[PDB]
Amino acid sequence: VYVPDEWEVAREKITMSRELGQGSFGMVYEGVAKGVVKDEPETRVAIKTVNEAASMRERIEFLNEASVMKEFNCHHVVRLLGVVSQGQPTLVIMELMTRGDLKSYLRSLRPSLSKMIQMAGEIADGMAYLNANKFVHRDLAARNCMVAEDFTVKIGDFGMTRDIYETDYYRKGGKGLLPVRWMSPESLKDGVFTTYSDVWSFGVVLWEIATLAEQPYQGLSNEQVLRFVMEGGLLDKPDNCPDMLLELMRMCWQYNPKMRPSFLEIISSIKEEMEPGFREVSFYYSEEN
Amino acid sequence: VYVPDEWEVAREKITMSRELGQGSFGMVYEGVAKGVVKDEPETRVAIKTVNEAASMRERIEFLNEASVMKEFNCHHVVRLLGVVSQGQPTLVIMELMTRGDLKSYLRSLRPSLSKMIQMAGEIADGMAYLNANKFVHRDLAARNCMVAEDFTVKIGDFGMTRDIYETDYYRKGGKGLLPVRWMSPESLKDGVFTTYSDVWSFGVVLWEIATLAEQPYQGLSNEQVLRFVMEGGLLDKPDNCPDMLLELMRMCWQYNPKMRPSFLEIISSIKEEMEPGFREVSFYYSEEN
Ligand SMILES: CN1CCN([C@H]2C[C@@H](c3nc(-c4ccc5ccc(-c6ccccc6)nc5c4)c4c(N)nccn43)C2)CC1
Ligand SMILES: CN1CCN([C@H]2C[C@@H](c3nc(-c4ccc5ccc(-c6ccccc6)nc5c4)c4c(N)nccn43)C2)CC1
Ligand SMILES: [Ca+2]
Ligand SMILES: [Ca+2]
Repeated sequence: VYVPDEWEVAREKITMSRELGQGSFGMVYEGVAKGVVKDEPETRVAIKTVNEAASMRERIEFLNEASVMKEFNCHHVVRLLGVVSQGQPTLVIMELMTRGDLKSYLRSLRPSLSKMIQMAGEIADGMAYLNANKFVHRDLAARNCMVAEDFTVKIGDFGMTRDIYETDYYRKGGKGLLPVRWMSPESLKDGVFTTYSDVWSFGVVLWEIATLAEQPYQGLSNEQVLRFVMEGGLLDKPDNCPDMLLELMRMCWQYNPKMRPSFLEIISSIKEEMEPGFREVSFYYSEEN
Repeated sequence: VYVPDEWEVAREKITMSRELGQGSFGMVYEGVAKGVVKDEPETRVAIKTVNEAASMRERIEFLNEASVMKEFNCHHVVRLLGVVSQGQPTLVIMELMTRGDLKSYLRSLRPSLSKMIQMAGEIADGMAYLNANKFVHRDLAARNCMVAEDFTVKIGDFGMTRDIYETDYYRKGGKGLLPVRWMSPESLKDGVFTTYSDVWSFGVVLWEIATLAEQPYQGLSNEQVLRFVMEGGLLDKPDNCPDMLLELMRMCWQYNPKMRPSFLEIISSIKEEMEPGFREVSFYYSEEN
């Protein structure tokens, strides 16, 4: 059961155009929304839809998982703008990230130390924010980080591990997809995700940044990755990777979860390298922190 | 490992236009293929693609599962026309079914006894053919039957249970999606599919035809369907369903697999109701049979 509230948007206020790609729960479209942002008649938006064909259960979980974003207000986490819970299709309205996902962006360059570090700190800041709001992402990867008009990186789609719904197919136990090349040794073992395993994934994202989105554990099957990582195996250090990002990856990949830095500590160690602008928009320097 | 052969088509001979929907292994497109059919410079075709992002393993299994169709030659099974195994994307070229899948077609009418029976016999004939060629479909459903220009129904996509590959996600054990509302009590129990469980699914297809593609076990969750069917539970008889199709469903849904008719026996019992044309195109009346 979902209860409509102030986040509800009338469908006539929405138009959709081009497909942006299939995320968790369904297709994302570019569109236009009326009356979603302060002091503008209309805003270009991203609209995620749940198919008409989808079960009522998926449709409800879609809305409930998205509704966690009603509490979020961070420059480095993609904002929820509204919801359409009445009629078909069920829609989630979000801040439009016009340069798409970070993985695809990285592939397209196939950056400098200053730009690599700014991305790092932006991602860590969005994550520090979420973790402080008691939220574990569980699917931090470059594919789930997003790039804004001005190249600011923000935290995106967390739904992939929470969407266990396929319309006419059912997996024996009822479990879901797991992002094994981004997961910590302890999460591979028991399937629980924590603040500390998010930090593990952050190191993988830095590695993805440093290799321009190479496939983690490039030469190994999924079964081989499970074994390798659970036995303390680690990703190769990228070519010409600045020492600072190498140092960060290594701290993020401590086998023992309690020995990894927090996100606030990661930012703390690289704050001298950030744009002056970061002090005004980040959660790190905010009153909240 | 896939070994290229006579089914190989040069990529320049292929153009693709509109999306037809995501099947197993990937997106299907309408397109045009040069030199794929006898006595025509070009043929409108369906082209299924495997994404550039997909693993080499998925890409190889795509081709190997599709390659079973190289042995098939039946009017009531969608034909393979060619393969493009060199370069990206990996393509499977097929006979274009211009009215799309049977489920969507059924929804669009929301037929007569004569038309219902012709569909029945066409589907049973394609299935009789596959079963005689030692092939178990494992995913017979109206969504996986296809409608031709002249409204002839043919057997389509068998890949959904064979495609266990997600690019950056991995399901714990390694297993796949199962079509539980179309599966027999014995297949729900041990996950093995047979000739007899295909016949079970055929009854479900007849029910789908008779209800204009209602959802099987409409009011029950997936876990409730498992229990219900394994305890001998059966689908409600459709409103105004002619007795003949009711009789066929019931024979198809005998709890004991060995007590269901074969597909040849199903056709045998309804052959007086088929178009005279059926005798010329069917496997049933063919020399092969
Ligand atoms: C392999 N990947 C497949 C999907 N690809 C597409 C999805 C598309 C996309 N997604 C979003 C977007 C951004 C932030 C989100 C944050 C949360 C959720 C979410 C929704 C429902 C339930 C749970 C989580 N969805 C979100 C969706 C956005 C966005 N905000 N702006 C533009 C494009 N977007 C990028 C990328 C590559
Ligand atoms: C819920 N569903 C989602 C997918 N939807 C779309 C897929 C699209 C489609 N698919 C085909 C087509 C038809 C016959 C096939 C037969 C075999 C395989 C196959 C391919 C690779 C590996 C294993 C099997 N793919 C096949 C694909 C065809 C076709 N031959 N002509 C036109 C459209 N087609 C209809 C329908 C509804
Ligand atoms: Ca889903
Ligand atoms: Ca797949």
